[PDB]
Amino acid sequence: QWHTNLTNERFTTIAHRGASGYAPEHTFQAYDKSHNELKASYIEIDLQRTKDGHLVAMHDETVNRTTNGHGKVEDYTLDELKQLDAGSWFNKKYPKYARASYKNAKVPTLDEILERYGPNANYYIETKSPDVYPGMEEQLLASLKKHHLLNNNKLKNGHVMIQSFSDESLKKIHRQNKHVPLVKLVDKGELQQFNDQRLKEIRSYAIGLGPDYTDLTEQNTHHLKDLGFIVHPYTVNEKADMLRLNKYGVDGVFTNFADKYKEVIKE
Ligand SMILES: [Zn+2]
Repeated sequence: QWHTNLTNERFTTIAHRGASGYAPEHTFQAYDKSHNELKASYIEIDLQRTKDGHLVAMHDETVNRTTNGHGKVEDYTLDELKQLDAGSWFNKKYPKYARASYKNAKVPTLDEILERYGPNANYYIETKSPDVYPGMEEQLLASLKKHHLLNNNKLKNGHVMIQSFSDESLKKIHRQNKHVPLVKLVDKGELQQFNDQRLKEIRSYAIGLGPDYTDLTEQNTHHLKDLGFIVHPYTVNEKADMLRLNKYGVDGVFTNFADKYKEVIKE
């Protein structure tokens, strides 16, 4: 009596920020690698937004960690943000995985990503609390429509998952479009803070739950599955954790190493 993935996979492989173990996160280089090379199921995208309102792929609110710039994304126009090197940081930080072609990798827009990988790819897209980037949900749904991904064929086939820590962001999307699959993201320590009534009211808009993997036991995974959730823990990079959680009966993981999870599905 347990819901499975919409993709027709028993275990789905969410490429966390693209192939971010091997390539600079949230770049074409990284998304190319996990989509085309490693054959991961999802392209996972974190949304920020520029000064002039463009949705972009970046994990932090600031450009500091992953570029040769400093400051918040919203303090850059798109033109200015496109001058930044979003790849050389990765060569410094992980020299065994370094590549000369990663130098001067660019921050991609959401529009560019959806264009590049097209309507047949699957996307796992993250929104914020509604007070950090007001309008971002409406912008996101509009960009999805433009790229033929809100077509309800595409939706029931798991081509779009929208994830957030924010209830209010997800509830907003559920009102504007009840067909888009929604994934509630859970903090470290937070899953245990939540009773059945809370899990029921989450369940009224989210099919998906995305806890920190270290909060998952066999007992609680089974409980969440009995409540009708698809469970996709984050971020699982080690093969021993991958196997352990798959045996709990999760439906997939967010991972920096998509090859490793797909090997565990096999082995
Ligand atoms: Zn994320």
